[PDB]
Amino acid sequence: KQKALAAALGQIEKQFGKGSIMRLGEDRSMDVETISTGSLSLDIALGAGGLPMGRIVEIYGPESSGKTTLTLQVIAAAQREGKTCAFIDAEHALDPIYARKLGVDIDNLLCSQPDTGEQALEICDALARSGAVDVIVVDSVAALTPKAEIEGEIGDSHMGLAARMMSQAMRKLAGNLKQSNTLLIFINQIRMKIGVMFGNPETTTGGNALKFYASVRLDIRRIGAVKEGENVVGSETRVKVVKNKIAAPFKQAEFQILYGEGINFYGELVDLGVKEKLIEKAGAWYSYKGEKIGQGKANATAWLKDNPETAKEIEKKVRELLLSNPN
Ligand SMILES: [Mg+2]
Repeated sequence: KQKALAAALGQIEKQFGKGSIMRLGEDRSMDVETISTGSLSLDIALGAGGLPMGRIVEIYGPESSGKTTLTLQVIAAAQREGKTCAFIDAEHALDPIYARKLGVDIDNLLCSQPDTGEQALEICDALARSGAVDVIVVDSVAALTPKAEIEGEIGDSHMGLAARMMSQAMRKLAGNLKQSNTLLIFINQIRMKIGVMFGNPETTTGGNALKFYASVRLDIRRIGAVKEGENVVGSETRVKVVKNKIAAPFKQAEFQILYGEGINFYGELVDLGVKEKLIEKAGAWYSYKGEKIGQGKANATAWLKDNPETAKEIEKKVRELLLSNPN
């Protein structure tokens, strides 16, 4: 029933919204402004090219999973486009040196270290309503301690309280964020071993409000080392888009996060370029449009870095080629 399907689906989307259902292989994505994640493969996995403005995103992972790099890259990206970013901190772990290396303009990064998780939430909401901040990164859900636990009343349970606190703010936050067309990223981790666990064993802190309100949920984890010699220079990273309401979910990205430098964007370009046959890897040389760009992924990368113009041309056809847009 191909036609009946379409009507059915259309019917369903009419009733529940666009993308309330879709074929995972479909080249559909919401027409949302987006900010790059810094990863080309992730921007692609996201389908729409980046994280969606006005939506709530959740990026969870272990410590040193790369979630920090990602969020920093996002801010960095956002700021490059002239967007105002706010960092709602409860983690107190911001590394401005590293952030600067990733291109975050720390000086202009709005920052806040709230007195309670509720206050943090209310500040996010406030910012949301203002429509003056474009990106809000909340670090992190697990660190957002409910005022009551802070006061020792901790009782009710921690899980209970946190979930309640999150559930109380989500709906409004989501709505205001949408109006101001403000992106709010919640950094989370998989909840503490009680439970046992259980359930899901991979359940993150905070309850279900975020789980269900998020337009995008990224499962990021370090899957290995990047070694230039016997010396480790970075983490081999895997980001799974476990939830995607702006394009089909479940696609994943793999890329390297190099210590001090950040995501290895050009490494990706090379790989995606090769995969999409834009880049030739045969013979003794990698080439683009028939010209030599380098010997081995390593040089190819470097080259792309020293030829941003060509690198941009490739990123562009890769996006045309891989982003989930109607074509
Ligand atoms: Mg060749």
